[PDB]
Formats: sequence, structure tokens, C-alpha cells
Amino acid sequence: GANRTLIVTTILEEPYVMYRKSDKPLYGNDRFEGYCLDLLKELSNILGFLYDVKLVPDGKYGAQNDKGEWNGMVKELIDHRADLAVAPLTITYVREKVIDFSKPFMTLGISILYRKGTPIDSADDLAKQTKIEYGAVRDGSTMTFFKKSKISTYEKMWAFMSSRQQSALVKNSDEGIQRVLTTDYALLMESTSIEYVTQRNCNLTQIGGLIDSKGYGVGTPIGSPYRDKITIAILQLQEEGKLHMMKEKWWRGNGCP
Ligand SMILES: CN[C@H]1[C@H]2O[C@@](C[C@H](N)C(=O)O)(C(=O)O)C[C@H]2OC[C@H]1O
Ligand SMILES: [Cl-]
Repeated sequence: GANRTLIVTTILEEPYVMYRKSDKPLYGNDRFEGYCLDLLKELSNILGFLYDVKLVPDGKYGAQNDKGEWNGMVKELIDHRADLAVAPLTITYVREKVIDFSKPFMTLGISILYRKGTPIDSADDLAKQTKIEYGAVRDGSTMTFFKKSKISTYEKMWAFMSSRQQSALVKNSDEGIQRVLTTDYALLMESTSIEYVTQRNCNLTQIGGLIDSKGYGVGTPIGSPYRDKITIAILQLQEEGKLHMMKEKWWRGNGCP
């Protein structure tokens, strides 16, 4: 009916969506905390809906496979299994063909996460060598950027990152970050996430600048009436200062000297 609970697809990703720590078992939406849960609470209040947070069944953001089919949160929306995707879901032209997005709630670009104190200063520096491995999270927009790029350097990088003996394309962010911390490996990832990670890991740094410029939006199925309503709500949250409050809350830290 009109007041049905909305199914919200999302994915574990620090600090957007995390398991809340508790001495006792937690259940339902209370299992989760993070920037996206705060955003979802605000949207639910403004737009007057109830919601059920469900982790994406395949643990993927979404890419089109060799059969031409989508996976991840994008597929959950296409197949109407979810009403909304509230996650750091990158707005891209290819995704806009199959799902709708609100206007962006946060901006980002791809860059490089690596350790401090090395001679590696740019993507070019990584691309021209083979000792240091590098890659990206599988089945997301960063992977797709490299896979589809026609820029010489990024074509070379794609060829390398998709052809290592131990796959350099990692399952999720946490796996990639651990690889940067424990082996000679650099992770291509989004600047939002790099800022979070580098503040919590003072031996790590961003290498170079941003190599593209994009936004995150709330995803909906094509034609959903919630898309425009969520755009309006995001504008309200921005004007009120609430997006700034949420960013400060979840990117809080002591800095790195
Ligand atoms: C939310 N940012 C993180 C995550 O973003 C993804 C997913 C992306 N935000 C998407 O919507 O596909 C990326 O491809 O960079 C996967 C994962 O990669 C590490 C880091 O960039
Ligand atoms: Cl971290």
C-alpha cells in the first residue's frame, strides 16, 4: 500500500555503513551506523517513509558483466528488489542508462592510496613499473573507469591491474586497504574514502591529485517518484548545514602530523 516500508539496498563501507558495536546482539536497522544511515534517517523524516536496510546480496556496487547484465546494488534497483540505494554510489553515464540518481550529496574523484615516503608521485610513476602492484575494488566505478579508459596511461594501468598472478582487483575496500598496509600495493579509490583512511592511518597518503570528478547520489529504479523528492530533500539538508554536520561527524579525527 501507500505506506509500505521501503527496501534500501546498501553495502558495508567505512564510514558510510558499518556494524554498530554492542556487547549484546543487535537486530534490524539498529545493526548499522554511519554517514549513509544518518542520511537515510534524515530523508525518511523529511519524506515520511519507513525503511528496511538490506546489505546487497552479492557484496558489489555494480558493473555490467560479460553477458551485458548488471550486478550489485545497481541490479537490485533494476529488478525492483530495492526501492532506494543509499550508499556511496557513484553517478556515472552508463549507470544513468539503467537506474536513476538523485542530485549528488557528496563529490569525489579517483586517486591513489599508497604508503608515505616513496618516490611514487603520480599514476604515471605506477604505470611505468611492475614491482609495486596496484589495483581497485572489483565491480565498482573505479574498476570500470580503468577498464573503459582511452587514455594511454590508464589503459596500461588497466592491463596490469587486471592481469596479476594474485588478482590485484580486490573484493572490497577493507581487503584493498589491508593490502596497502601489509604488502607493496597501491589502491585506486575515491578521494572521500582516501581522506577517511589516511587520517586513520598516518603512514598512508594520497598519491597525486584527483584523476576524475564525480558525485555520489541516491539510486532509484528508473521512473521512481522518489528520485526528485530525494533531490529536493538533499538540497534542504545542504542549506540547513546538515550535510556538513554529517561529514564532520564521520570524518572526525585528530589529523596526522
Ligand atoms: C566508497 N569509496 C570506496 C568504494 O568505491 C567503489 C565503488 C563506487 N563508489 C561505485 O559506486 O561503484 C569504487 O569503485 O571506488 C568501490 C570501493 O573502492 C574503494 C573506495 O573508492
Ligand atoms: Cl581505515
